[PDB]
Amino acid sequence: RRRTRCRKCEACLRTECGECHFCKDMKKFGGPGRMKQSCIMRQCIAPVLPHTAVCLVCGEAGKEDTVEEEEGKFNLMLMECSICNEIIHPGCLKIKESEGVVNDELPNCWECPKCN
Ligand SMILES: [Zn+2]
Ligand SMILES: [Zn+2]
Ligand SMILES: [Zn+2]
Ligand SMILES: [Zn+2]
Repeated sequence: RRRTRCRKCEACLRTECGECHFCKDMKKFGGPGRMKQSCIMRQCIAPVLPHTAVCLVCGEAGKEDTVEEEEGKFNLMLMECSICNEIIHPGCLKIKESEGVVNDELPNCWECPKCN
């Protein structure tokens, strides 16, 4: 699934370099604006789900901030499966024979219980 830049990492915060083949193409640098790519120095390190992302079961967004207990917090996070690409709250899925495996390098990312 398509994701958006996090807007908080070194790459996202830094200004466009004005020198790479993509900056040179941008109108703001006097180019024709045909390639339409981002500056090569601004490739987000940890892209996040889009603001419209919701759980495929309950149709709600992340609610991890409303809960303080760690298990409950995790279960109200949106998690996207890296294998089947479903976005869900882990608490909206009950499976006996499997649990999911969280990926710590990307936000809201796991292999869900259906795929693991
Ligand atoms: Zn650039
Ligand atoms: Zn970023
Ligand atoms: Zn849900
Ligand atoms: Zn899955």
